[PDB]
Amino acid sequence: SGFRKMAFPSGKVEGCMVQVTCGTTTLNGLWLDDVVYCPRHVICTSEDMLNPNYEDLLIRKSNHNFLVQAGNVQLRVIGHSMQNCVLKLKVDTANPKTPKYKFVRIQPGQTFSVLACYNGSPSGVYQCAMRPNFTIKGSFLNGSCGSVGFNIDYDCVSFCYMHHMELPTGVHAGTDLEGNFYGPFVDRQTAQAAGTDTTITVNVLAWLYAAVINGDRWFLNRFTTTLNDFNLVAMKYNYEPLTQDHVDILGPLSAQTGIAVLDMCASLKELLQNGMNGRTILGSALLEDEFTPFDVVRQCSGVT
Amino acid sequence: SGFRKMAFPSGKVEGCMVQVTCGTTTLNGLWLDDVVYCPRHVICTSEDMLNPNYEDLLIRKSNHNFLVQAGNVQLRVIGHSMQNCVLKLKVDTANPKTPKYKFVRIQPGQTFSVLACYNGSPSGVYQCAMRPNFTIKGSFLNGSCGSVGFNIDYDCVSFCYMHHMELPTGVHAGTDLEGNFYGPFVDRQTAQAAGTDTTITVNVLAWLYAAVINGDRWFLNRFTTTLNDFNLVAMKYNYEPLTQDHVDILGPLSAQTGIAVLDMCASLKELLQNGMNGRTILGSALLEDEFTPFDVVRQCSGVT
Ligand SMILES: N#Cc1ccccc1C[C@@H](N)C(=O)N[C@H](Cc1ccc(Cl)cc1Cl)C(=O)N[C@H](CC(=O)NCCc1ccccc1)Cc1ccc(F)cc1
Ligand SMILES: N#Cc1ccccc1C[C@@H](N)C(=O)N[C@H](Cc1ccc(Cl)cc1Cl)C(=O)N[C@H](CC(=O)NCCc1ccccc1)Cc1ccc(F)cc1
Ligand SMILES: [Cl-]
Ligand SMILES: [Cl-]
Repeated sequence: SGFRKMAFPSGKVEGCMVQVTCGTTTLNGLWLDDVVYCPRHVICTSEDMLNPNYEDLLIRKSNHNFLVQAGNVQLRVIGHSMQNCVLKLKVDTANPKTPKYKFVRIQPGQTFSVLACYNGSPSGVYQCAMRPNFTIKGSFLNGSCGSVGFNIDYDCVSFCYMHHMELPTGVHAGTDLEGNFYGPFVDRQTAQAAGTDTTITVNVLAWLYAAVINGDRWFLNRFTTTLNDFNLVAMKYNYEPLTQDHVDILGPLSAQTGIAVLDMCASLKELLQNGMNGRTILGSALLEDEFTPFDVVRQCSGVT
Repeated sequence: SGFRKMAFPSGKVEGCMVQVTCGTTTLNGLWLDDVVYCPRHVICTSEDMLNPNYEDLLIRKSNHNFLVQAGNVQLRVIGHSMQNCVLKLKVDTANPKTPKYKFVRIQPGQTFSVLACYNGSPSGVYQCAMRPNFTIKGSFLNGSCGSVGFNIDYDCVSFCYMHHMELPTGVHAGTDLEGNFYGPFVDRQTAQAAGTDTTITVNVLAWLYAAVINGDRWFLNRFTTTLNDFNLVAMKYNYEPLTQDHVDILGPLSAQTGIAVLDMCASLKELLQNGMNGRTILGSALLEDEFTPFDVVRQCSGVT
């Protein structure tokens, strides 16, 4: 029993982290087979960053303008290209530690593990969700750019996030591994604002089911509600509307606990209206929304 | 910026996890050089577990009674011994992935990363603290026994915990890697109760400093307090007494933020007396006590 913020084991990704240097700029890259993937703003000086023309800046670069280091071993760059906001550096050596992997672009509300890295060296791992406003509430310092987010499924690493920048509010923005930003953001050093965020309703409900699976029942009630009535309340408290697809995704948890989804929605409605009144759920004093239904199934026992 | 429950990268420990089988009993072992470390109750049947005499049970075993599997490769056991509550199995093959490592027995209040494993296969990593009552609030299912907890310092893995059992309350008990339990517990299947737990005061204070470093100041006040006056309040709210050694450990954080330790104690006193009144700190609605001063320094910027 018990319930924790749980990341995937990071070893398969640690073996892919390298350091990329262009001029005085250094950040992290991801070394898969004979290609290194990193944020394209590695080619920018501090002055370039305010308003870069990346096509202009890249045409002025050659292969020998890029330094790639794996451990204390330099990899020779033999080719380079730009794909959206990621720079690809072809190197002369295929990574012998390359895992089975895929590149995946995720939806808001999905979670992933982040391997925070500095100068090509992994320093820690944590769990994140993609917020509905396409930021993540990461933990990142200077030098973290190029750190990646991933899920693991039967020894296949699905990479879904590469870190590019911290916004004025301190949240974080980045791209899929093909260089497309999540959200409306662009890779230049200007003050960009995320849209107003919302709470991930299907995840809160998943986490309430985790609590029941762990024997925590104090918040349940005998009431139920309709989808339309619940969504009125979701709107009032800045929760994402609950869709029928999300009701269906919660099927297995509902069946393991015998609590219909719309029953749990009535408990959540009551929690939103009355607060917790000093009690906790799974050791938390607020409603947690960064566990997906998948996360709950993965971590909890298959029997309540 | 940002602040997350952050574990160490787990790769160096993943390469040491194996599966140990004795009879119908299977759990996880740790393979370092040519020795596999695992809970000694792997030699127990379900009936043996209620009241085992381990010396009696082990003398009835030979080397070929133990099956060790690393991946799909069986390791041949060539010797076995008991050290307190850990079984040591000598194998014919030294682990080529053995990291630089140490065995360390930690104090309550210290944190570590846990690599949760099933059948020798790593499934997730999370952060834990050793509670003052010598349990950990882990996330563990059947088959997790033999999972280890660790810290990493400059590529040296310090192993500090091996998982042995879940108590009736759902918290977890285990040993150092020399097989000595943390706390008063013993490895037999009886209902054992932990002592009443307390909040880790020095860690709460560390986490308040993390919040200030991240620009979160709403809880500060102009007051200060004495060590003796603070400890009166700590007693009232079931907090560990603050020692002068803990005041000293908080030195660097106090100096980076310009807030004297005893000043922060006055803020904590006010937080305990008045609650949060609906506000959050580092995204939490309760006072978090599973970040050490070291954890905060490691994760936060060196400049406020
Ligand atoms: N992670 C990360 C990271 C963090 C710090 C330094 C460096 C890095 C990595 C580094 N790589 C990077 O992200 N640097 C961007 C600048 C940048 C580079 C490159 C690109 Cl392409 C785009 C950008 Cl925006 C960066 O400094 N942002 C700051 C960070 C900041 O002051 N937070 C305060 C939050 C806060 C705290 C308390 C209270 C309220 C708020 C915010 C900002 C300011 C002006 C601006 F115009 C745009 C953004
Ligand atoms: N992790 C782990 C784990 C978890 C489940 C199954 C298996 C394992 C690993 C496995 N290895 C292991 O720990 N099994 C011990 C039994 C055991 C084996 C070997 C030794 Cl040496 C010692 C022990 Cl005690 C185990 O089943 N404990 C149960 C677990 C339980 O019912 N929690 C409910 C909490 C709860 C939930 C909701 C509300 C309130 C409370 C509690 C218990 C019951 C009777 C008793 F007498 C002693 C302990
Ligand atoms: Cl798709
Ligand atoms: Cl010591």
